[PDB]
Amino acid sequence: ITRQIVLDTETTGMNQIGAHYEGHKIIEIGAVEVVNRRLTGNNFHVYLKPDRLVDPEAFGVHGIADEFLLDKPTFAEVADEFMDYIRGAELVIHNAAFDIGFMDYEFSLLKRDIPKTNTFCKVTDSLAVARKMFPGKRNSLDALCARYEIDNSKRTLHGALLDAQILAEVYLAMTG
Ligand SMILES: [Mn+2]
Ligand SMILES: [Mn+2]
Repeated sequence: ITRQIVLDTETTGMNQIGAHYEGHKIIEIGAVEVVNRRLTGNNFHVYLKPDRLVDPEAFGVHGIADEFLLDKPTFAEVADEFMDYIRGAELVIHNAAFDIGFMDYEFSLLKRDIPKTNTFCKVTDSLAVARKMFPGKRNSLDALCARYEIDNSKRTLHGALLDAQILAEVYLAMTG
């Protein structure tokens, strides 16, 4: 009856000062649907053309090459379906402010008066939840994988769908 969408993004990078997303772009969105504590398998996964370069640090994390993104859709091209997918759900995101910041930024660039994500989705920060559950402990997604015996062996490089799927498993266990 209620949908949870476990979501992750990869980006061109991030700013350590000021708005973390300014001047950066989402290059991958990965989102997995959970209904009644079961993955439905109906997911959303896109790579996006950023029309700027990936910062070396970000490339160190996700390995998504500039060349790979050249033929991909723009955020504008996926935004409608993305909104249709997430609307009304509880979004579960590890360090939610990061991705939500990027999402609202990208939505805002569309100049379509799209309201903030948290006005049409519930936003749950699984990192805050993990910190509450495991105060004083490591709470990276990888740390949580070890804690909950979730396979992250394929996660040498981070990817948005990969990370969202891993987080969904972790979060189900956290709330189970
Ligand atoms: Mn992430
Ligand atoms: Mn990721």
